[PDB]
Amino acid sequence: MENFQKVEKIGEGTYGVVYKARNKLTGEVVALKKIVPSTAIREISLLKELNHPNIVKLLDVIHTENKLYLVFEFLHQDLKKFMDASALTGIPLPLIKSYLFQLLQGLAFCHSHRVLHRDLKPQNLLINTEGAIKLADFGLARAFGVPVRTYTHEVVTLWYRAPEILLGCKYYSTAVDIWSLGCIFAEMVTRRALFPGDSEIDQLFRIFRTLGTPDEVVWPGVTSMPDYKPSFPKWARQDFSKVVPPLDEDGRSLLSQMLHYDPNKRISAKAALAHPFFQDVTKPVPHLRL
Ligand SMILES: Cc1nc(C)c(-c2ccnc(N)n2)s1
Repeated sequence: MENFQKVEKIGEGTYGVVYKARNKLTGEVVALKKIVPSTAIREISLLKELNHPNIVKLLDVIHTENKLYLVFEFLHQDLKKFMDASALTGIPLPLIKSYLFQLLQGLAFCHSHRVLHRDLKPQNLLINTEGAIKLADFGLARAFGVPVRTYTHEVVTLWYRAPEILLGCKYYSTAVDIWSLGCIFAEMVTRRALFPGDSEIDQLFRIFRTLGTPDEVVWPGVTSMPDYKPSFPKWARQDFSKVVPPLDEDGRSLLSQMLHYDPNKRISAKAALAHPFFQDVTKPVPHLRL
């Protein structure tokens, strides 16, 4: 750690404090994360080679005095702050589309290597002044787990969590990331979180009140899942035209496929990239500040 100089604290992550720092050897400005079991070291080391332009680069893994520090590429802004700053006006559709397209590319890459994120949320989608967006903290959930509360006791958000996770599936798939990204897409479009649950059951029932309570017709096997209750109320599904106006029919088609209940039906990142919604995709320059 003597090789790094802290510049400022830039947030409280799930596992520890995050600092902006300067690498004295390279001159590099980095994001330095305080998080060790040998299984975690090996998993994290595997992530050093999972490189893609839409994945925040893991520069180094430092294990010392029984401690783990992760050194990442630094980006100046997250999508949560950008959405808050764009609240009055909305993020322009071409930029939403560009961001979604880029995030799907990052997912298609990671998923092709059988690596999942499992905790996508606006705070770990990072943006630059060039129009890029990147997925941060990719793979850390499998290395370290997703806790109920962070190291500072902050509640880990449920808003983007896939229904199979909430229903107690132990062996979930890359589809969990598509669900999260669909929730984020909807949030960019409407300027409000899609399913802002404040407990597991509130999260589940919010999903059910929009998408309908799932049953064996739409999701074979759902009624046997560990946390499924036959006493769940039966809500009717809403039309997406109500849920995400003014999104056009290509966008609503894509979103609906990202939010399919049955993970085996849910669209893949690769298939989503071929969707007609991306016919006219471009890479605009965002209106930022710093
Ligand atoms: C909390 C924070 N979560 C992330 C992902 C942060 C961050 C900020 C800047 N750069 C990087 N890589 N990560 S700060």
